[PDB]
Amino acid sequence: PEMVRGQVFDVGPRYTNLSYIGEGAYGMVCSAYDNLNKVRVAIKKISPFEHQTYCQRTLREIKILLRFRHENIIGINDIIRAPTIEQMKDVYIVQDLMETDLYKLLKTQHLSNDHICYFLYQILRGLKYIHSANVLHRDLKPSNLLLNTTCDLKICDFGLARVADPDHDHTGFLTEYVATRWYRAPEIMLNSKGYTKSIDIWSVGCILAEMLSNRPIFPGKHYLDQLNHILGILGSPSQEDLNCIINLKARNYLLSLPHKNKVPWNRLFPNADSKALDLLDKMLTFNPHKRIEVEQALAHPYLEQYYDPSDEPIAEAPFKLPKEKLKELIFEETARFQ
Ligand SMILES: COCCN1CCc2c(cc(-c3ccnc(Nc4ccnn4C)n3)n2C)C1=O
Repeated sequence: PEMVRGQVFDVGPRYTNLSYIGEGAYGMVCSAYDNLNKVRVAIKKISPFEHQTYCQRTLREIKILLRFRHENIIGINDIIRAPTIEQMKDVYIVQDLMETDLYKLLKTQHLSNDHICYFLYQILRGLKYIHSANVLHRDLKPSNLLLNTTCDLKICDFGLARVADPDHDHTGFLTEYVATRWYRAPEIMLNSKGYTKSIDIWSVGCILAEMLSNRPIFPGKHYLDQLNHILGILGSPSQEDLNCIINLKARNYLLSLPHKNKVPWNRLFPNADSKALDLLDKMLTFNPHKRIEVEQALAHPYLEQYYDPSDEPIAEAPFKLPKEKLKELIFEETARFQ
């Protein structure tokens, strides 16, 4: 039982010679050699069983990735677990190993426009597939985008993913959210549960902006501060934008704010490709109903060199409890790999 950073990984004997990669709230990721396929891989140790929420997230993630098969989406090579429900304390997800992630990359490397264009294309390509499956990733960020030496990109971390539920998206002002603050759409703070595809598009716009400058565009220090940052660049929402906000506390808060002017994209990104700024504007639209859709984004002039509808596949089969019972469902989903 090899140990990484005081954490025991029961992945032997197929997987030997382990190296640490990253640490999650209820899971850890390492690299390891695969003696059966003769290559290093990534292994995710998930220990969710002590909490129901963590158990919910694990089941959904496993279910989705086991259904999904796409070049721009991390798949599951294998799942390791104890032979019995009683002896199962942790679940191990084996995945292809990627050299790095976008978060790591942006910290020290300036991206060329060619790189920005290709990365963005691959994100949207993957996202087209996800959304075609009626699924929402709900946690897109640079750290969840893996890269390799040839600039191939794969979306990872489907823990907060859900089936789209447009008709059950409304909620009140300042309703608590789980996904990464800096990438939350303005509507989350005002009237949305984040059950619509537009939520993912906002996140992609934020990533694009971050690719352009190597700095997060809306770095909120707390819940409402996030909305402030967004308004600080987008400016005051139009009357039209406001008519879609019918819950009064959210509507009256916006109306209470002093008029703010829109900061021009070209002032924020003086070196940016103009077509890139045009698409950025469309992704970062305050009104989620006016926000560009994934397929629309792919057909945008900025991505003309890579756009090919025939080569941007969609899902063949879209998606239509106490902690203990969830453990049982996790057990069953993983039985195939025993
Ligand atoms: C417990 O966390 C759950 C959420 N979560 C975030 C951390 C993570 C996941 C998958 C990988 C992974 C997968 C494949 N290759 C890589 N490579 C890689 C990336 C950076 N550096 N490196 C070497 N990372 N990482 C690093 C993942 O699903």
